[PDB]
Amino acid sequence: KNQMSKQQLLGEIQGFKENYWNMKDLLTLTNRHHLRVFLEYLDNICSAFKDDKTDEKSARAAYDFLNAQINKLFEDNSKNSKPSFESFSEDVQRFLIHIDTYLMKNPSACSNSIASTIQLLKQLDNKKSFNPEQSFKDFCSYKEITIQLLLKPFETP
Ligand code: NA
Repeated sequence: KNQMSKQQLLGEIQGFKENYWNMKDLLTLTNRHHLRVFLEYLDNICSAFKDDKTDEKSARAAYDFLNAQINKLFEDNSKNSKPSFESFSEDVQRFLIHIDTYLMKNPSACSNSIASTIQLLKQLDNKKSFNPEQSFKDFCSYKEITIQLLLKPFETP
């Protein structure tokens, strides 16, 4: 049923949230805080979907997107130094792919400001203008807020 597939996804998301919260002690203090924020977004997806304020395709697309960002948090948790440009460029490209995949699956989520932010993210991926400290801070800023903007449809629909 549509109602059974709905209960299936809510069950998946709850098991997913438990798995990662149960590992939060592996994370640095800062990364724990990022995990709490991402799990709040997962809660927003569940409640919006429970209340039929989003459909299953969109909810699952947002879940997939956050799944990737949560795993990247664990990936980065053993990194404290500034990234090489090679590592940085990989990170920017990967995040852009996750954005594009999400918008392909949930095209109602795009906005002018998300499109503009994609372009500013692309411009960071440029070795000639790369400033190891500033470029990384700017990437992390754009990434934090872009995740918030892409998930905003589930916050108070
Ligand atoms: Na949608």
